[PDB]
Amino acid sequence: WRYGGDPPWPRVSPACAGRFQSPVDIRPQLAAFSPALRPLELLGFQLPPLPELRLRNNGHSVQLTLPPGLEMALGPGREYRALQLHLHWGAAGRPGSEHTVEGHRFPAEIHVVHLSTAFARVDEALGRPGGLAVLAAFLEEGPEENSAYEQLLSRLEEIAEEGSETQVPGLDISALLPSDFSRYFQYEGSLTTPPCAQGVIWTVFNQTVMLSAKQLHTLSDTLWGPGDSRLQLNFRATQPLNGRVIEASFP
Amino acid sequence: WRYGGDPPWPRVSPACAGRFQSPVDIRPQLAAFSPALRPLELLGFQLPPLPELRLRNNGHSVQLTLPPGLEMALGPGREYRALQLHLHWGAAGRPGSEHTVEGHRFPAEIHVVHLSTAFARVDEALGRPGGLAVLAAFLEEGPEENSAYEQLLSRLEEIAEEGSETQVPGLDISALLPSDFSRYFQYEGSLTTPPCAQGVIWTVFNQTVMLSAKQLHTLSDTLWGPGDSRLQLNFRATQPLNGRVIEASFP
Ligand SMILES: NS(=O)(=O)c1cc(C(=O)NCCCO)c(Sc2ccccc2)cc1Cl
Ligand SMILES: NS(=O)(=O)c1cc(C(=O)NCCCO)c(Sc2ccccc2)cc1Cl
Ligand SMILES: [Zn+2]
Ligand SMILES: [Zn+2]
Repeated sequence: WRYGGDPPWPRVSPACAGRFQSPVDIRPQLAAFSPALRPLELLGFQLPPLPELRLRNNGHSVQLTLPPGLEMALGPGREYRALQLHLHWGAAGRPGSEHTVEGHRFPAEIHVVHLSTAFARVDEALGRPGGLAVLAAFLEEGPEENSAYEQLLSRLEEIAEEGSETQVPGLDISALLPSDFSRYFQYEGSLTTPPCAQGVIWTVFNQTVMLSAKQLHTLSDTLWGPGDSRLQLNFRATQPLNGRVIEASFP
Repeated sequence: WRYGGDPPWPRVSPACAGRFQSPVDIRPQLAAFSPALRPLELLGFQLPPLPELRLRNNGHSVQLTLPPGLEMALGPGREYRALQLHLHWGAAGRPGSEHTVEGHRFPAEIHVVHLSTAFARVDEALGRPGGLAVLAAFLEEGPEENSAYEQLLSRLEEIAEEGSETQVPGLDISALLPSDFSRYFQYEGSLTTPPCAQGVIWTVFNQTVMLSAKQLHTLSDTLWGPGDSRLQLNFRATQPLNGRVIEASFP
């Protein structure tokens, strides 16, 4: 499979034709306020520098694989282990977030993928309700170089080639996310890539993370994808809510 | 295992000492209203008179086995199939509901147990989030004979004996449940019996169903269990919420 052409994803995986797909356009006017939605809890995200992590250009994204012991809770009894994070982005003067807010697409988006602690493996959790949980944050232009992002973006040159990987020191993974863990939208959707299995709990932060213009250009301009194509515009079109209600942790 | 004797539930299953157990005390004033909680959808519950259904005194409760094709949804893409229903009850001058409301114990309680259609087997669903869902309704004393409950209360004589079972005509399972499918409480907890597996979605109707004082005396006074004992007060003690917030489908 690939972005911007064949094969049609439903041919790869029927779930890509499901009624309840991700990503979605967030219209906060139609969001349901749910005061049961408490601030997210992250444990073990502050890593020591050794052992190193693997950062990989997989031709669809840049993925950092996370070590065991990163625990995330969406709430009491809603417990997850972090697997990996990856990015979705655009191209020179084109935004590439997956989620939109009232039709606004942001420059880029981070996804931190988690596995429910009731499941040993992702293949066992695919299509099960709440089996997988993704923390999603928009990346926007700010005036300062983001030093946590710089540790990954400074290494993209080494992994320019599709299927390339490199080792990076452990860092504070939580410094790649917004500091406000209180304000977020939450809905049930799918993987945004094949096999597009449903049952995924999506948390999209209200607060955005700030990268420099130069950092956003490094992300969109450095990596190569399938064939001789630049790895750019690696986002799925917005999918209808089809009667799902996005909840918000704030009125 | 048995009610209020030995062995020690945590020795039978140590999951009975878990942090997110059922039943709980419902405090409606502290429930979080979410407009995402839509009316319960129960299709195929109006069963024909044939085939008959198994009703069994298992020493813990009276259990009615349910046929295939009883479909239930808690929300978009969150579908279930009904497996069985059973009851919890008290004794002479003593209520026996499992759930309480503001510390009040109701005379009795009906549970309709369901399996997520994302799991082929109950043993895969046990201990997985949303694997099992129970619909729960309080039984209260009203002045009239309840027609729906008569079909079961009038067959308890034939199964007074621990481990006894009879066959009963098909009945409208949906007629056992309260009036308003839009008004309920919901939280995530456990089996209230060993093995006390967590990940159960509990849906507790706001409205009660009414039985005659006769009907209630019958339920609590006709069955025998643990050896030479009357089957009575077959409810579990109140479990702490441990930070869980009960949701409400109405403001
Ligand atoms: N965008 S997402 O909904 O958060 C998402 C993306 C990926 C994923 O890594 N896709 C490939 C490109 C990114 O590295 C995976 S897991 C995986 C699935 C198929 C193939 C390989 C891995 C899980 C999720 Cl929930
Ligand atoms: N009270 S309850 O949490 O609703 C409950 C009770 C029982 C149970 O039948 N034992 C108690 C008395 C029965 O007549 C089961 S049985 C079962 C079904 C599928 C999987 C595992 C167990 C499941 C549940 Cl959710
Ligand atoms: Zn993604
Ligand atoms: Zn029960």
